[PDB]
Amino acid sequence: DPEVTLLLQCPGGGLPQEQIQAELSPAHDRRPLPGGDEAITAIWETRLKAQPWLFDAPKFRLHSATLAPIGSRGPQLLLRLGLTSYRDFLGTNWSSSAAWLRQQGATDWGDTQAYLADPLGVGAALATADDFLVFLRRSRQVAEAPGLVDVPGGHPEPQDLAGQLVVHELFSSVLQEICDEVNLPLLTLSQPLLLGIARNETSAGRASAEFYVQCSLTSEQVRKHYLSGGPEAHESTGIFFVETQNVRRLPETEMWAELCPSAKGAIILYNRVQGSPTGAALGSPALLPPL
Ligand SMILES: Cc1ccc(CNc2cccc(C(=O)O)c2)s1
Repeated sequence: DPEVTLLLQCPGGGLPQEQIQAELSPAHDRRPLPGGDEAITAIWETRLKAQPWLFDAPKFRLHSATLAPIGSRGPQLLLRLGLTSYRDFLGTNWSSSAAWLRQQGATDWGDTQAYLADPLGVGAALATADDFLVFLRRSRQVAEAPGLVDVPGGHPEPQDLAGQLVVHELFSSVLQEICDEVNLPLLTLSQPLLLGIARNETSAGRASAEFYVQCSLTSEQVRKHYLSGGPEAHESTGIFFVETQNVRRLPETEMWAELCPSAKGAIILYNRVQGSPTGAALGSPALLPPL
């Protein structure tokens, strides 16, 4: 799958909030463009003169992540984070010259991302009480991946000693996105586990943190909540469910061609980190069928 690469796969079935450290530093920001940040300002001004109701918003930037030696005690992951914006995204990753900026970054900084906003996304593998994952159909009128299948998530907005607060807002924001889009009560959801980080090679390498969340409702009760909001309660245009049994081979189905890259990352990491049984009991051939 050329349109998604794994930057990180978490150990132990995924990491809770308490085993993650963040470092939020202006050293983790995008570098100023070789010819000045004027190019981003020009693209923004042009866009507002066609859509004057658009507004900017701050975003987190992923610079890098380091995993501890496996089986160790203490914090297991460090996230190195800066700040970016929707405006900087439109002028870099979403720019037609995005591939030229990646080449210039390799040359100048030995880093394909050095000149890119790279806003951090979040997505969820959301499992029901009756063992399904939750999918959403994207509107055909949106800018990115129109009409494709997605999972719940989005792009959290800011606001280890400021670090711990940053880690809490990331985990809080995946739950809030599930409540806003799927119309579920907060109290039907587990604390999320981080499965890993996935890069969207169709959006110049920007990264999404991918999480596992369990709901205490069945698929049928999840569907009821989603629909009972009506058309204005959600950006998506439909909800559907796949048994966890059948998620194992999803990359061999006709659905795979309709999944947006960030939802591909969520399913690949769910299959590696929550599936793939390591032990003699869940490993047995009747429970884990060959081929
Ligand atoms: C900071 C974000 C990363 C990706 C986002 C999704 N929305 C989007 C994508 C591509 C163009 C546009 C537009 O408004 O042109 C919107 S939001």
